[PDB]
Amino acid sequence: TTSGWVKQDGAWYYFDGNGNLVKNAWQGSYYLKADGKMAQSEWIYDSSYQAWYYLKSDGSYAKNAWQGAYYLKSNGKMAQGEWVYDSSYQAWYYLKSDGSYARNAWQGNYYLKSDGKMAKGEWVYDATYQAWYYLTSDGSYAYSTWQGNYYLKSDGKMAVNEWVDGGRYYVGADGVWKEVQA
Ligand SMILES: C[N+](C)(C)CCO
Ligand SMILES: C[N+](C)(C)CCO
Ligand SMILES: C[N+](C)(C)CCO
Ligand SMILES: C[N+](C)(C)CCO
Ligand SMILES: C[N+](C)(C)CCO
Ligand SMILES: C[N+](C)(C)CCO
Ligand SMILES: C[N+](C)(C)CCO
Ligand SMILES: C[N+](C)(C)CCO
Repeated sequence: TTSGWVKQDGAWYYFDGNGNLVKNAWQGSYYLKADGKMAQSEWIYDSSYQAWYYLKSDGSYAKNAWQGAYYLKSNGKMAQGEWVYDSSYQAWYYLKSDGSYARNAWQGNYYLKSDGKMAKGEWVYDATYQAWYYLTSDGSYAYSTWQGNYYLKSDGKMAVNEWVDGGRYYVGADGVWKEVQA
């Protein structure tokens, strides 16, 4: 009898302790498919974990990693319809329900930049609205409030050439409240 990992007819198989092929199951970091062949460079849906996994070229599952537009979490599970923090890039991302990362787009009160990174404590220009927005320290857009000498209106858009904040302050066309006091 045989136990452990065995390569046969071009594929890797895993023999369990009773010398039998493991099929439709994990063995360590590796997944054995319906015919017993080790998954490699491919996506697998595990019905028991209710999640997609990506097996890399060496057979081991991807974790804390991108595969194309898709993110595998620390437990290997593909992210779906959720926020994740990638500690290696020090960046938040939003993975849509289809799995692919959001980019150049709002998600709730948050904005994902062109490479998917959530904006945070920074100004962004929304090409579709043709207006500046300010994302606060937690990512959520500022509204009905000042950021420095600029005012974000109730929909978050930067004010220009108008009276703002209870009609008390005038911002010029450049958006700046020009401070001239006695
Ligand atoms: C990564 N998924 C398998 C979930 C989609 C592939 O297009
Ligand atoms: C390590 N295994 C033998 C499981 C596969 C080699 O890629
Ligand atoms: C753009 N990301 C790096 C965030 C994923 C692409 O693989
Ligand atoms: C093997 N799983 C990927 C299912 C869990 C991580 O240990
Ligand atoms: C609000 N602006 C983007 C115009 C300037 C601040 O960076
Ligand atoms: C709440 N988000 C996850 C969207 C950003 C972290 O503050
Ligand atoms: C002085 N600012 C106008 C910038 C803030 C007023 O609250
Ligand atoms: C989320 N936006 C800033 C795009 C609109 C909120 O009113």
